[PDB]
Amino acid sequence: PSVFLFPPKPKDTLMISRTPEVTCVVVDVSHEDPEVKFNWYVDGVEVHNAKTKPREEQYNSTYRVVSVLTVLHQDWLNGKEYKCKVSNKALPAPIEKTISKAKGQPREPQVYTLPPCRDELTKNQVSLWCLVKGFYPSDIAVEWESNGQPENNYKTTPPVLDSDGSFFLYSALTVDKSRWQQGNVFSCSVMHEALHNHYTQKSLSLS
Amino acid sequence: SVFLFPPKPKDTLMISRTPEVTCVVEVKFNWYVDGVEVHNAKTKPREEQYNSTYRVVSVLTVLHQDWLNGKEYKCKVSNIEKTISKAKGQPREPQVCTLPPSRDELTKNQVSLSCAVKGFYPSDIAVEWESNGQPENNYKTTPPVLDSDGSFKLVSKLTVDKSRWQQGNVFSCSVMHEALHNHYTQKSLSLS
Ligand SMILES: *[C@@H]1O[C@H](CO[C@@H]2O[C@@H](C)[C@@H](O)[C@@H](O)[C@@H]2O)[C@@H](O[C@@H]2O[C@H](CO)[C@@H](O[C@@H]3O[C@H](CO[C@H]4O[C@H](CO)[C@@H](O)[C@H](O)[C@@H]4O[C@@H]4O[C@H](CO)[C@@H](O[C@@H]5O[C@H](CO)[C@H](O)[C@H](O)[C@H]5O)[C@H](O)[C@H]4NC(C)=O)[C@@H](O)[C@H](O[C@H]4O[C@H](CO)[C@@H](O)[C@H](O)[C@@H]4O[C@@H]4O[C@H](CO)[C@@H](O)[C@H](O)[C@H]4NC(C)=O)[C@@H]3O)[C@H](O)[C@H]2NC(C)=O)[C@H](O)[C@H]1NC(C)=O
Ligand SMILES: *[C@@H]1O[C@H](CO)[C@@H](O[C@@H]2O[C@H](CO)[C@@H](O[C@@H]3O[C@H](CO[C@H]4O[C@H](CO)[C@@H](O)[C@H](O)[C@@H]4O[C@@H]4O[C@H](CO)[C@@H](O[C@@H]5O[C@H](CO)[C@H](O)[C@H](O)[C@H]5O)[C@H](O)[C@H]4NC(C)=O)[C@@H](O)[C@H](O[C@H]4O[C@H](CO)[C@@H](O)[C@H](O)[C@@H]4O)[C@@H]3O)[C@H](O)[C@H]2NC(C)=O)[C@H](O)[C@H]1NC(C)=O
Repeated sequence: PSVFLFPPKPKDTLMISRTPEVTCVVVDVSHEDPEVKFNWYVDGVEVHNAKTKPREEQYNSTYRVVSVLTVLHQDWLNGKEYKCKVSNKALPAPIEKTISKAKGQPREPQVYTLPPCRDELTKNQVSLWCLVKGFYPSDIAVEWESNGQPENNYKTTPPVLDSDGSFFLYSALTVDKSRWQQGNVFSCSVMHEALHNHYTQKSLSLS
Repeated sequence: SVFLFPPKPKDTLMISRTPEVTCVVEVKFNWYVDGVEVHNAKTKPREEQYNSTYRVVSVLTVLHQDWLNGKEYKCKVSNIEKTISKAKGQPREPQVCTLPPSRDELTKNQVSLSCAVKGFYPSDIAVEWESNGQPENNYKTTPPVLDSDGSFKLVSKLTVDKSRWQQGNVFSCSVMHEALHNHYTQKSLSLS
C-alpha cells in the first residue's frame, strides 16, 4: 500500500475564482484489507472538510482510493503544510505524507519577449520566444494569445534552476510566417505569485 | 534495485573521450552487447551508504560507433536484468539559432544571450558557450523538450555583463550532436 500526495495546480492557487485542492492518492490497497482512512492536517492541526471518493478497483485487483482537500488560496501561498495520514490494517504504522509550497522568498518573474532570428525565416514556420527568468518558487503558468484569443501551438520548457537560486524557462510559440509579417501582435501571459495581480503580459511584433 | 544509465552525449561524439554505461545497484555483473557477451567490464568497489546498505556499480566502456549504431547493452545483476540503447530513429540535424537580448532586458546590468536549438533527434546533445575561444561559466541549458513533429528542442542561456555585450565581444554557442557534420556546429553573436 503506497500513498502519493499531489499539489494544487499553479493557476488554481493564483486566482480566487478557481478551486485549489491537495489530492491524496492511495494505491495497491489489497482485497483482504480494503478499508482506508484519511486524516488531514494543515500545519499539524487536523481538518475535517476533505472529501474521500469511493474506492475504484483497478485492472490489477488492487484498489485506488482518493481524498481531496480544498485549500484556501492564501493558506497555500503562505506556505502551510498539508499532511495526509493514511491508515490501513495491512500497514504496521499509518503512512504520513506532507506537501507544501517550496520554502524561500518569492521573486518576481522577468518576462522578455524575443523575435525569431535572422536565419529561421527561410522556413514556413516561425518561433517567437518568451523568456521568463529570476522567479521563485518554480510554480508558474505561461500562455500565449493574439487578437484576444488563445494560441495552441506553443511549447514551454520546464523551470530550470539558475545559478542565483531563482528559476527560468522559455515558451516558444510557432506560427505561420505570413501571420508574423502581416504584423499581428502576439502576447505572452505569465501567472506567478510574485507578480501584481499574479499576472503580467508582454507583447511582440515586427517593426 | 538496478538502474542502468547511458553514456554522456559528448563522450560518444568525440573519438578522444571514453563513453561508459553505468549499472548502479556479494554481487556479480555480466554484460552483453546484442546478446553477445563481453568481458571488458570493471566493477569498481564499493560504497556503503547512509542507510546501512550496498551501492555496487559496474562500468562498461563502449565503442562509439557501437552505441551510435544503436546496439543494446545488457546489465545482468546476479543476487535481474536491465537494458538500454540509443534512441532508435533517424538522427535529425539540430537547427541552431542565436537570439540577442530583449529591449526591456537592457535596463538591468546583466544580459541573457539565448541559443535556441530545435529540431534534433535523438535528444542526446551537448551545448556550450565561449568567447575569444575560452569557456563560459555562467550559462544554463534547458532539458530537451519533445515537439509536435517528434524532434526535440531546448534553449541555452548565457548571462554576462552588459559591459561585455555593449563592448562588442563575440559569443558563440557550440552544439555537439551526431547528426551534425563532424558532430559539431557553432553559431556566433554580437551587437551592431
Ligand atoms: C495497479 O494499478 C494502479 C493504477 O494503475 C492503473 O491500473 C493499472 C492496472 C494500469 O492499467 C495502469 O496503467 C493504470 O493507470 C497502479 O497505481 C500506480 O502506482 C504507481 C506507483 O507504482 C504510481 O506512480 C506514481 O505516479 C506519480 C504521478 O502520478 C500522476 O501521473 C500519472 C501519469 O503519469 C497518472 O496516471 C496518475 O494518476 C497521476 O496523475 C496525477 O494525479 C493527480 C491526482 O488526481 C492530479 O492532481 C490533481 O489534479 C486535479 C485535476 O485533475 C487538480 O488540479 C488538483 O489540484 C490536483 O491535486 C494530477 O494532475 C495528475 N497528473 C497528471 C500528469 O496526470 C509520480 O509522481 C510518482 O513518482 C514519485 O514516486 C516514485 C516512487 O513510486 C519515484 O520513483 C518518483 O521519482 C517520484 O518520487 C517523487 O519525486 C518527486 C520529484 O519528481 C518529489 O517531489 C517527491 O518528493 C517524490 N516522492 C516520493 C514519494 O518518492 C509515482 O511514479 C501511479 O500514480 C499509480 N497509478 C494511478 C492511476 O494512480 C499500481 O501500481 C498497480 N499495481 C501493480 C502491482 O502494478
Ligand atoms: C538507501 O538510500 C539510497 C541512497 O539515497 C537509496 O538509493 C536510491 O534508490 C532509488 C530507488 O528507490 C533511486 O531512485 C531512482 O533513480 C534513478 C536515477 O537517479 C539519478 O538521479 C540522482 C540525482 O537525482 C542520482 O543520485 C543518481 O545517481 C542517478 O543519477 C545518475 O547516476 C549515474 C551514476 O552516478 C550517472 O551516470 C553516469 O555518470 C558517469 C559520471 O557522472 C559517466 O558520465 C557515465 O558515462 C554515466 O553513465 C548519471 O549522470 C546521473 N544523473 C544525474 C542527473 O545525477 C531513476 O532513473 C529511477 O526512476 C525510476 O522510475 C521511473 C518513473 O518514476 C522509471 O521510468 C524508471 O525506469 C525507473 O524505474 C529512480 O527515481 C536513487 O537514485 C538511489 N539513490 C542513489 C544515490 O543512487 C535507497 O533508498 C536505499 N538503498 C537501498 C539499497 O534500498
